Amino acid sequence: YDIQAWKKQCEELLNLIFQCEDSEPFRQPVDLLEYPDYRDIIDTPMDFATVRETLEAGNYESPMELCKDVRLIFSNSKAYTPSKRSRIYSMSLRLSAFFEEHISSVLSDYKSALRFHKR
Ligand SMILES: COc1cc(Br)ccc1CO
Repeated sequence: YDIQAWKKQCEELLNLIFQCEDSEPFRQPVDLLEYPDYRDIIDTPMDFATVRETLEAGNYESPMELCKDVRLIFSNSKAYTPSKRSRIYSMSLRLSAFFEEHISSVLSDYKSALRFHKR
């Protein structure tokens, strides 16, 4: 029932994500010189370095907020892809499956800890 445990669990999951080859297109903001129309489609850019920095700055109050930003990385890739068969989008789908598989217990434990705190 540790209300704070999610933070280190998210730091470790982000470390695993950065070790994965599939995260390379998502480690830093999308390069606007390479993709000049990016901001015509994507309203809110997001990347894993921004997520990690927000977490380390103490600017996430819960793992749900972190999860919303990571999911935004994936929805931006889906929205920007010209094809569902594109390389970068395909990498995003595998990374999303890995992220969802690992964030589930982090969210469950945090929500359970909060419920115990308010019992
Ligand atoms: C299952 O192995 C994966 C896959 C992805 Br994508 C991201 C990280 C890991 C962990 O090394």
